This record gives sequence, structure tokens and C-alpha cells, in this order.
Amino acid sequence: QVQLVESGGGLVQPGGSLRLSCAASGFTFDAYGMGWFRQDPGKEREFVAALIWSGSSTAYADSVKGRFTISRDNAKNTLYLQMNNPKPEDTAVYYCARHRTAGFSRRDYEYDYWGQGTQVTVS
Repeated sequence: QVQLVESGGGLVQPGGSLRLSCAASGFTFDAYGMGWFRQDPGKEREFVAALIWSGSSTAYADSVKGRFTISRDNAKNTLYLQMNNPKPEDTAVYYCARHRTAGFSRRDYEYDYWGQGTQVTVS
């Protein structure tokens, strides 16, 4: 009963902020790496950011570095994506995903569970 439920997507102005949340359950959350991917219609899923089980090490797509912050809360079993400087290029459906390992990678097929997605639109 692995469940990953995203929320927080919506319309945001390029001079604003938006925080995505992913409520995880049905597995030992703090044993796995977690990530965010995004997808534009007709295109492949693009890696956005990921972090290891503990949150101590992170990785970001070069195009979002310095604008987004990934974090997790290992008591609440929640994964976050804080968009501090959103841009029009960020418009996409965002998915949270569980890595198959305690760490992470940039390959979508190495994440074994996926959420339902949340649309982000940057005007």
C-alpha cells in the first residue's frame, strides 16, 4: 500500500513562490531516497531534484539550481519542493517518486513508485 500524494501546484507569477508537498505512506520513508520529476505534454519526464534517505545529500537539474530547494521531513513522512524563484520554463506536471535505493539517481526508471502529479503553471 505504497502511497505518494502530491499537493500545492497552482498558478504562480514569475516573481512569487510556491511549495509542493508529497505525503508518503505504506513504506519506511526514511529508508529511501526520494525525488521530483516534471513533464510537459508530449515530452519525457525530466529530473528536477532528489535527496538521499536522511536528506544530507541532494542533487538538482542544472536549470533549477539556486531557484528550487528540495527537503524532507522524516517524522511527518513528507517530501517538499520549495520554488523560491519560479520561471515560465518551470510550467509542467510535477511528480514525486521513491528511488529504489537509499540514495538517488537521475534516471526515471530507477524510481519504483510514483505519485499522481500536480500541475504547476508560471505566468
